[PDB]
Amino acid sequence: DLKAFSKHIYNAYLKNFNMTKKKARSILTAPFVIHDIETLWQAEKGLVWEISVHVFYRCQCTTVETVRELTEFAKSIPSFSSLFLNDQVTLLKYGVHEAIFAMLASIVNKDGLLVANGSGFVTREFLRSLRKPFSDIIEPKFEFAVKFNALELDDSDLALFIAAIILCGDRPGLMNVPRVEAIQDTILRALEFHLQANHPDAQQLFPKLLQKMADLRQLVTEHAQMMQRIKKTETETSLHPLLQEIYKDM
Amino acid sequence: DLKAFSKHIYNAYLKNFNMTKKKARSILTHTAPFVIHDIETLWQAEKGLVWKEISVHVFYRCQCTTVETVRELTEFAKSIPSFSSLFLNDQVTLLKYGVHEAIFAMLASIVNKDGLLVANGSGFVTREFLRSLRKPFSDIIEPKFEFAVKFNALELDDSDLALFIAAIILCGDRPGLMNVPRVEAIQDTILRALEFHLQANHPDAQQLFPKLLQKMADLRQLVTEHAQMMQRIKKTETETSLHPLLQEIYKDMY
Ligand SMILES: CCCCCC/C=C\CCCCCCCCCC(=O)O
Ligand SMILES: CCCCCC/C=C\CCCCCCCCCC(=O)O
Ligand SMILES: CCCCCCCO[C@@H]1O[C@H](CO)[C@@H](O)[C@H](O)[C@H]1O
Ligand SMILES: CCCCCCCO[C@@H]1O[C@H](CO)[C@@H](O)[C@H](O)[C@H]1O
Repeated sequence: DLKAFSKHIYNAYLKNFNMTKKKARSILTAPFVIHDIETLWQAEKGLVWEISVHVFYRCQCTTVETVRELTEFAKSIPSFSSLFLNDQVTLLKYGVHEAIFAMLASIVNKDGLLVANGSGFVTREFLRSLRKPFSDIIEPKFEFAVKFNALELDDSDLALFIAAIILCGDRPGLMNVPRVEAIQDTILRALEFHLQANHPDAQQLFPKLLQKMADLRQLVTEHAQMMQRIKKTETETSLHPLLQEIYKDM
Repeated sequence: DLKAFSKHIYNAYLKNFNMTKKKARSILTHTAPFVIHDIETLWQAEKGLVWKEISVHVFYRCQCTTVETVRELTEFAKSIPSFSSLFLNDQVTLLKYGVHEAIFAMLASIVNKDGLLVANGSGFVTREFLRSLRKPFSDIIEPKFEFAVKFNALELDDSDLALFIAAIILCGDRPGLMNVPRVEAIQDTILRALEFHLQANHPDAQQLFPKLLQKMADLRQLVTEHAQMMQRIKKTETETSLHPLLQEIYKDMY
């Protein structure tokens, strides 16, 4: 039952992610605006929670929390938990940033992004104003997001999309390729069915989404090269140890 | 409470491992195990007596047994306090580098100078037969015997072995470990318990605890050497398959 499968994935998503596209979108039409050093200082003063590195550290804190939620979410995808633990780890290593950057779009518009559970809005112009390595780490994610948003997915669509992202059978070093592939196919048949039901007039949505998954893999490939490089060129700036593990040999 | 902690680890071990040293030792001296000592008796054993080229076939039975023990060790680990709260990548590193040390320590439980119990005590495979297989294979098996017979002279029981194996898995110095200080903290808790347990359980055995600490370094070297031999069978013996989980375990090991 593809409808039942769809609904359980969706409820797994609602359970594990507090900020949904529904909540984000309703807010995006009250949050404290962060657009310079001063407003950031204020935001950190209780209102919401060098400049470029500090923003980078805030970014790391948010993505590592999203990795945690994705790890708990994956446990609810049928058959994920029955994979050997080393296969679960490989799947998370390689999929968690593709999922993060897909879900980023839910909290973005052309002008900036919601932070701290909707309490703040950080403007894209401020992020463009940061020093060179950091500024162009962030901008490509905005570019992907505004385009992604034009597909007009909802949270029920996104739940299946992220599930399908995590269960990629072609991740480097996967042990049981055929089992992962089989579970992914189940999610995708569900996703195709759900898009028919949810988006009846949206011709071509499902191949569009499959192409978005390849786009995300290249977004993340390019992201990793940039993070890998900051690790060398930017001697003073720290990387969270879990992120260090994720980018290690990626 | 070092005594409560010990009991909980003991029970996690009873739960996850069917063959205990207790059960093994009473078998090694209900009906006797079928003796496997040549091609013919192995064939009979697999004809439902015990299970339901000779050197490679034995090697494949070895793989099947150790991968089953890996599975039991992974479940066992979940019950060691604080193991499950480690990030999943750290749990995987701990099992990767610890499962075979734990395996070869528990091997001693089912071994005597003459051979080893197989299939839940249904079978006894002689050491002479295993010495008789082709060079690479005979050479992987024999050092485990040498380790086990020495290990058995310490006269540990299942309650001792449970904390020992826990301590093995929570080794803070495994290559590529993320949260080193936290793994070290959990191990120290296990070792304190173990030290307490040996003094209660083996009051006369002074120096047992340092002896055990040295056995863990002995096992690390046993396994380093095992991995080197397994990695080489992969290259030279191209016709003989390696279970995909063991291939993952030995991948980039040393
Ligand atoms: C103050 C900034 C608000 C944080 C917004 C969300 C944070 C990160 C979203 C992804 C941005 C891409 C580059 C930054 C991510 C670096 C850390 C990582 O690689 O996980
Ligand atoms: C037919 C013979 C059955 C023997 C089964 C006993 C199980 C283990 C004792 C031998 C362990 C050492 C052999 C090398 C292990 C190969 C697979 C592995 O490395 O996990
Ligand atoms: C689940 C039982 C424990 C299995 C232990 C096997 C661990 O293998 C390791 O898995 C990692 C991905 O998870 C890879 O990054 C390493 O290259 C690989 O060697
Ligand atoms: C906690 C879920 C997310 C974890 C992502 C971290 C995965 O890192 C990988 O973990 C393996 C050990 O498990 C190592 O072999 C690899 O070298 C490392 O790159």
